[PDB]
Amino acid sequence: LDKKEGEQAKALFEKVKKFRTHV
Amino acid sequence: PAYRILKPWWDVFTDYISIVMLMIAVFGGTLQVTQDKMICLPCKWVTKDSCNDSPTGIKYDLDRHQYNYVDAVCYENRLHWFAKYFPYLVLLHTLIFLACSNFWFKFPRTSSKLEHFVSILLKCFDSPWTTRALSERTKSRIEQGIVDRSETGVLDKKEGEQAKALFEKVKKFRTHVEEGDIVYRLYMRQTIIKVIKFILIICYTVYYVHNIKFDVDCTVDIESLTGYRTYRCAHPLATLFKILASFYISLVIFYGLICMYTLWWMLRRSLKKYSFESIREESSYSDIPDVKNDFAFMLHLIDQYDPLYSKRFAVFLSEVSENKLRQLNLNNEWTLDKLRQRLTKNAQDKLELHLFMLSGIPDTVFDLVELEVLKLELIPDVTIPPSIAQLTGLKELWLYHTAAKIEAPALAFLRENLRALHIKFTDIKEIPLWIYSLKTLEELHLTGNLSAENNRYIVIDGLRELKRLKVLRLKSNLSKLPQVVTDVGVHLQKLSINNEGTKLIVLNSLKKMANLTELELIRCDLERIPHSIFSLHNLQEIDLKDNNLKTIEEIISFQHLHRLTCLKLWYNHIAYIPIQIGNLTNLERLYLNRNKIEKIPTQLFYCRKLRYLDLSHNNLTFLPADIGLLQNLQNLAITANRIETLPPELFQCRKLRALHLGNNVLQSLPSRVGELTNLTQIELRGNRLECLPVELGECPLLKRSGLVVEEDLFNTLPPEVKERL
Amino acid sequence: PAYRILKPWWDVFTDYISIVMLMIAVFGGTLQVTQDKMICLPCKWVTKDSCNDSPTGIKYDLDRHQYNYVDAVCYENRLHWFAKYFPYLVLLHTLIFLACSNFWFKFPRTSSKLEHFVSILLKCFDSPWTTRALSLDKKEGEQAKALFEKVKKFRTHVEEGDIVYRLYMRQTIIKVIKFILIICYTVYYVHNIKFDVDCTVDIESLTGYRTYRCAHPLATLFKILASFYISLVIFYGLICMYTLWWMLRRSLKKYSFESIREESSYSDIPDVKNDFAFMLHLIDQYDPLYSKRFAVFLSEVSENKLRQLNLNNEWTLDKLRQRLTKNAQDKLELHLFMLSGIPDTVFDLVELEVLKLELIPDVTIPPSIAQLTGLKELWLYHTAAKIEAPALAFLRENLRALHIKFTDIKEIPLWIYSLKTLEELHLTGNLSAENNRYIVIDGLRELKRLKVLRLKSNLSKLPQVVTDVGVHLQKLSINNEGTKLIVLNSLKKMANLTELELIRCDLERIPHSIFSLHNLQEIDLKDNNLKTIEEIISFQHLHRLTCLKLWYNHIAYIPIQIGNLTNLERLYLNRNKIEKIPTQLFYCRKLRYLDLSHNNLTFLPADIGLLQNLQNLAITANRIETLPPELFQCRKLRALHLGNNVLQSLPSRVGELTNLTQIELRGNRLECLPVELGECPLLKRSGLVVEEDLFNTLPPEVKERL
Repeated sequence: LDKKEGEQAKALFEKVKKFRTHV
Repeated sequence: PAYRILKPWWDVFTDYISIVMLMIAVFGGTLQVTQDKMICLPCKWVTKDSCNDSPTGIKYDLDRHQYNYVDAVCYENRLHWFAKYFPYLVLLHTLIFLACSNFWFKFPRTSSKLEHFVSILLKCFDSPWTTRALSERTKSRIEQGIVDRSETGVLDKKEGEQAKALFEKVKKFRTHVEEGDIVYRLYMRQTIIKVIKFILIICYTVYYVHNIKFDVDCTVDIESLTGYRTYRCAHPLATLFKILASFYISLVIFYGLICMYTLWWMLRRSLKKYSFESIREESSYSDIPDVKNDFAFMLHLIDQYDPLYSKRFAVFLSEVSENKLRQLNLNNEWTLDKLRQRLTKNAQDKLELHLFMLSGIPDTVFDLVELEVLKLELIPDVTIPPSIAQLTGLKELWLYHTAAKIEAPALAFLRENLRALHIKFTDIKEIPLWIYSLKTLEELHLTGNLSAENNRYIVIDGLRELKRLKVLRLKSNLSKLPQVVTDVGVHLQKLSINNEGTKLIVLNSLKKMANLTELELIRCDLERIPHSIFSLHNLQEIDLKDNNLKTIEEIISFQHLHRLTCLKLWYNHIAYIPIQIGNLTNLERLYLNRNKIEKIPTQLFYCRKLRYLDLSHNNLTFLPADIGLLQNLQNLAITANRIETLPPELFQCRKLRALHLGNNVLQSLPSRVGELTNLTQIELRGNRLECLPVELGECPLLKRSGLVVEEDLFNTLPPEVKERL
Repeated sequence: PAYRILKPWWDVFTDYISIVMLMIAVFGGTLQVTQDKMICLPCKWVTKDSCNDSPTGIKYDLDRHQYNYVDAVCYENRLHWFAKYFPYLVLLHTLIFLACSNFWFKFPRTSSKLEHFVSILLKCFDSPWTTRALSLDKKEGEQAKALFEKVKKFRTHVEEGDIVYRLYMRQTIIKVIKFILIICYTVYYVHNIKFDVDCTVDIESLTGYRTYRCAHPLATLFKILASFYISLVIFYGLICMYTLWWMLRRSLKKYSFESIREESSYSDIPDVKNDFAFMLHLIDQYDPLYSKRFAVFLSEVSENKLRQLNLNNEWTLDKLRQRLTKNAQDKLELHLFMLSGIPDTVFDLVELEVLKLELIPDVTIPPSIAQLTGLKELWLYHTAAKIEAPALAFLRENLRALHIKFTDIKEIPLWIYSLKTLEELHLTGNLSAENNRYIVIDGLRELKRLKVLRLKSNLSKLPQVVTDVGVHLQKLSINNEGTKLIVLNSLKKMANLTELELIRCDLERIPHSIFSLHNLQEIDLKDNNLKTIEEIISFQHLHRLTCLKLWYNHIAYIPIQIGNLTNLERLYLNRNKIEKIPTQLFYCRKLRYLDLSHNNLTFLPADIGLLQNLQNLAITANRIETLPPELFQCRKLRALHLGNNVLQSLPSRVGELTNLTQIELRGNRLECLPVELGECPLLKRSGLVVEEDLFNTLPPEVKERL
């Protein structure tokens, strides 16, 4: 992950969960 | 930027309606200019009017040219003016609706506030801090929720700085926008004028439809020029213009209905008042502001564009969010390199660190595994995050008027540590009910003023279970000491009361404890020494100072005790020493300072193991030859007493390491004291010595550190003491 | 961009009106080209009253083609002059008004001022420095500084301009002129727009009829367009007149920041009187916020703070402490050698008794000295002297010594007489007779308290301010140039003089006004042109001389009057090429320190053995043969410095003293060295400079033992 894909994927996961919850 | 502030029933429909209205104006206009012919023709059967009341043809016998003239006259001098200028009318109305809907747009007095607002709008769905913020018996002792929710993550000085800048900007931009209501006023004015023009347009245009006709009876006065008086005349475009007028009227009605909705909306609910109530209802953040002006109004307008905006903005504009941000920013800067700047030590060192200027508790401080002492001064919201587990030792913690909110789940750590705890307090209840939960606390310092009632409640519930309490210091008025003190008192080794408001009987405490291996009464308003103090068989130390104590006559029964070893009597009014003190020989310390002592009988010499004596600021003017017997004397002050030149017995001793002479009469120090060789310091001040002895060369420890002199000449020794230095 | 310099009640309206006016020209133009027909037709009635009134048809036997001719003629040389060219009158004036509006843009000598003006305002507006200035990470300093330099150069350039202001006025004026004229013409010529007109052109020879009646088909549209046009123009004119009102009832050639200055952190703003002021008013009209951000940015007070912050962010307390050293009379010596100013962090060093400043411009030392406790000594050298801090009491409680160095005359401040607690002063500098007299009066005349005074200068003559102040003088020193040895009335006035030093001064002979100074107790005469010691005979009759240094001179001869002295604790006979020493030095048995070096002695007398208290003895570079046994007939001889002499070996007996702390043996050509020397407890490689081990027994033993 080169210690950055973790952050990137995690941010996307949080956004997806909030988006999904809203939709 | 209009797109992000696009209004559902204000901009959306209006723009498409306006486009259609313009299109119909253009279509009609083009036709009106070139397709309008108005074909007229004369008629013969004229009775009253209309040329009626009647195959080869007629043969009117008129010139093709003159017919065009007739057409022009009938067109100009007849009715249906509405039809003649219908597309111009439409164009005007269309332009009015278009223009009135866009005054604010591109107009500096309004666009300025919109630009500030929009700048914020474009940051709420950006600056990742926002999305981090959006991620969300008891007895005030439980906070593991916040411990795990923060995930101990960082902002890496990026989200930190971005969010900080946005906090400065949201506060400033709001302060600017919040000053008035121009944006609000314009939208209300615009909404109302749209409705006004709508009503007028419909009334005007539905009435003048009776003007659009298949034909007209043309009765213009031109027969003297063209022969016929009455003409019948056709207007082909009239069919189409009835249709166009109808379509335009319907279009305006649609516009009107929507405009009524928007006017309806702006009146049914207050728009300036606006707060994120829905956020505190759903979210963990109850910290919701409410202002009534253009800022709130503009937020309210976009609330109906997307609720997501409101969620982002609301969590950002919060002091909860800012406080979390600040703690994270603290960690970003206040790292090990900064902590090291303050890693000092004073005495019984234990590697201290005191955090005074911080607005909260850093987490980085618990990376200082090497420290044993942490001092917190005036820091709010102290939870002590449960990441103290990486520390090994923690021998002392100072809660120096900080916060009672210690609720982190790390009592197990603290219960294996904290031999000492210091609590400074100005209030009554900022002292947490945390202390008794610690079991390994041996030493407790309580400083601040509590009433007898407060002493009883705070001590009974906050402290009573400290079975290992050995040292207790109470800097409080203590008009009564709660029974907790006497109960811990039977295991308690040291009890110290140090306050000006102390006025009480402590005899019961002294009797119950019967131990108190160290006893202190400092600034207590005492004149009388409680007689039960002599039941403390293991007293081993007693400090009676800054009292109204004016007598030592009472210390008669000290021999009831064993191993006293120390008696401090400084800053009192004991102006006289009796002959009871000579029966106290099991003493290794005696201090008589500023007590205005006029005389001391030769009694001190009996305590041949005294070794340390302070005789100062007394109107004594005398040194007995006790000094010639106490040959283990290492430290003695003879100052501020106007003693004459020191008697030779001064040097008939062995060490007298600290020779403090001053504010007396001494033309010359007996030179023979220099042969003790154990002098480490000589103070010769305010005594008017003429010269200094030249026999001090015998003592190797009078290098130029211990030579506290006024002259520093009349000698040959200066280079020796300088080289030794 | 241009938007932010557009005028709120001027330009948006001008553009919208210009657009609509052009629309009218376009509509009317097209209309005029294809719809104007002038249907005219003859009449048979009384032509004296234009065919008045005093069913089949009239017939009028004319051909259709012939009628086109009639219409054309009636159109060409009859009525409707205004209507015929109405859309062109509209187009022409509309274009003029529009061109006038945009005249100041894209103009040869306005664009450059405007472009720089806008760029600067935007940079000031969005600069974090402006925000901080409202009350740097080492980069905002550079950014703000660059903007400040650009602003100063921009302002200087614009300062000489009067173009933007004047062109705008000319433009406003011409719009008003054209406005008045267009109304006069457009409003007046409307009586020519008629539907029905009378055509009486003389074409009878071609048509038979002379009088024709005629219908202008667009009379109504031109009346409508003209009325709508006039109203557009009047509105336009209201703004044009407003502009002159605004431009004439407000100076606008000048701009003040008073309404901002009393709200913000700055006070140092000049009254702008040029095109910059005019441009400032225009942005003030758009949005005052830009006037404020600019004003906050442009401030000398702000520049001072910016620079001060740069110093504070570099010269932090750790940076200062790390570089804080001590060399002699320690007192925490902190040196700041290349700073652009003085950081505030230096005043949090409460314990910093010594501060040394050099090469620092504009030093002012803001009064935050109260934060400090000890400031016992201050060195101000080759810096600046603008310290006017209203805090003499703090300074007086401290600054026992001041060391101040100068390169010119006027650089010297007068903070000396104001500190009457001063004990010690050191002055170096460029002097002259009058320049020194004037400054020394102003500087030292009131310091009765002064005890120590040293001057490094080309003085050439001793001032009497010093001799008068000197009545309380403990220590006096002067060097690097000869002065008239004014001793006859100087030493007598000073009279205490317990330490005198004369270095590199043109002294060939010793003055004799020092001979009666029994309280001298210390005297150092070195690097002088003095080549003798003949004067020192009765000089030594004074008790307690305790020190006589005659080194670095040309005194190759020592007399035996030297035996007159019994009280001496230091004697230096260094680099004088002396060829002999008499046994007359021992008389001072308290001597303890004797320097015999760089002479041409070649031998030593039996004087050493008479000084049992000789502790420090230097015998170097004198070509002295094997040292006489008196060398070790003493009790201390802590320092035995031998070198550049001739010694085959040390006598073993000197090593039996055991009080030797160091023996220097360099350049003496020793063949060997005895073992007794290694027995001495303090010669264990303690400074024992030797060329070789010299066949000794315990050199590795003493090396390990140390």
